[PDB]
Amino acid sequence: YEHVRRDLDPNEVWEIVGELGGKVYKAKNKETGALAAAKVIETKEELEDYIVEIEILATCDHPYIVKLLGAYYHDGKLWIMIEFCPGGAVDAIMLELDRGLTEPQIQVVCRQMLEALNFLHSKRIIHRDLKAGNVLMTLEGDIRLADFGVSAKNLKTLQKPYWMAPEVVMCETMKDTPYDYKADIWSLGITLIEMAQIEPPHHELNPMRVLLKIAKSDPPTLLTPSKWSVEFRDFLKIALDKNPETRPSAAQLLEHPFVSSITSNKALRELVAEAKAEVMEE
Ligand SMILES: Cc1nc(Nc2ncc(C(=O)Nc3c(C)cccc3Cl)s2)cc(N2CCN(CCO)CC2)n1
Ligand SMILES: [Ca+2]
Repeated sequence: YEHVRRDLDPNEVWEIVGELGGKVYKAKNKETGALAAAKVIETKEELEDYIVEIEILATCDHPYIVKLLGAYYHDGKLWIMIEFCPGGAVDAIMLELDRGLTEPQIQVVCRQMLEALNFLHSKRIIHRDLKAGNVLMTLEGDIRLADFGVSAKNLKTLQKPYWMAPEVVMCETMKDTPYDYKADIWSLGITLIEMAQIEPPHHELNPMRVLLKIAKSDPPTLLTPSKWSVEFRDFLKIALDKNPETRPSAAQLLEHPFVSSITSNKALRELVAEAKAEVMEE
């Protein structure tokens, strides 16, 4: 049975039961009871973007990656059903609690993010859009990497020399292994800083000026380094290496002392508990 289901009717198994919010609908599974975040997109030429996105998710069965629960194309509308992550995105949590994550909370996220990235890169899949907004939480206090839109669009492009300039050679070399997957390692680093300080580095600047600033400036560091362990700072130092040639893998970073001793998700379970209690304040 293929990954996009033509034969079955989505309404048979799934029923919409609210909104989250182009749109994002909450959907109940009538057989199992399981909850899902649903997307019912009407398009019918470039829905192959979504099909490749679905085939990425289906291949990436991992604890720390969002689960594909089902994909159906049924008279004009494409249904993508993804496991419901009741904690929401980490950036939303920071907004609700009006603060950044603590270090033990960041250590868990980092550790679990590295396990997911080590897995994705094993499959020659690159996320290419890591940020706190794409790290979703469960109530047990585990992450789920979400939103493989950018990953899929990039993959579709790749799916479908004596005179070449050096800059062009470098940008076709950065498109293949073992350089392409290093982009996620840099983005992890920035995501960690975002979790420490709520906003990412260069947030004062507008997006056009930001690209130059990332190109021209030295790697970002933590604003108030006294608040953080030398292990966190050292982790950032090596992860935010501007040269992708010397920038370490996820596999290598899993052995760094900032994450190697992490054995419990407790700090994150607490975070999600605090955030959910905060939502109840009214
Ligand atoms: C926006 C949102 N999503 C939540 N969970 C998700 N699980 C999985 C998601 C996902 O895979 N989405 C997705 C899809 C489906 C397609 C393409 C691309 C993407 Cl990114 S989204 C929870 C949530 N909550 C409401 C608000 N808070 C409670 C009261 O305040 C917290 C809970 N809100
Ligand atoms: Ca924001």
